[PDB]
Amino acid sequence: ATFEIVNRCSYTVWAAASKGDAALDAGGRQLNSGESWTINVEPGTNGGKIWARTDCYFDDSGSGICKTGDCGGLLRCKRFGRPPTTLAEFSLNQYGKDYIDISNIKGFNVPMNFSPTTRGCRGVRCAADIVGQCPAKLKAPGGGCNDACTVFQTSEYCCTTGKCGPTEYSRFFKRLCPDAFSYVLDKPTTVTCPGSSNYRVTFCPT
Repeated sequence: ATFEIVNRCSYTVWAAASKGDAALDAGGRQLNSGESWTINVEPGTNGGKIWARTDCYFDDSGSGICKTGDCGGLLRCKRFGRPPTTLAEFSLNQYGKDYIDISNIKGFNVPMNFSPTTRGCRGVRCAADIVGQCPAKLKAPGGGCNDACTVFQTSEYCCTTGKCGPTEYSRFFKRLCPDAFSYVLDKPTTVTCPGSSNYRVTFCPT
């Protein structure tokens, strides 16, 4: 499957793509404002994610740091990124269908649209100004809007037991972005697409 990753933000981002235990394609790349990077993701990939990273520095060997979404200091991510990270999430070729969503469970850094480029389903978007409107207690001094699990490490925010409900913090993310997951047990906003669809992830779509 192809994923065209497009940076419509006015600032550079470093895109990242991983399934948690391995890179997808090269795993990461710099995207200046307006640049597009097309990756290939193996069919059957389960639990893949794409995200933006901001305010990064890398040496010539591809080692460094980002202020949001850093994946072990690598340019080419092999693992998931450090919150806050708006997440484009997907599982491909799962019994004949693909499944896509956007999640704020690991916080929010950059607005994104995640849409198919092929027929048969709709896209999802979280493009509101979550960082600007972020509750004081969730603001990440390094940049972005943290989720409450990250900040407070409770059973209720992290849904550790599997019994949790919505919270005043999850409801903030849900208000700003109804079509993204706001906590682990949120009413799903997953879209079913045809198996082997292709996609575009756009940072700062609006």
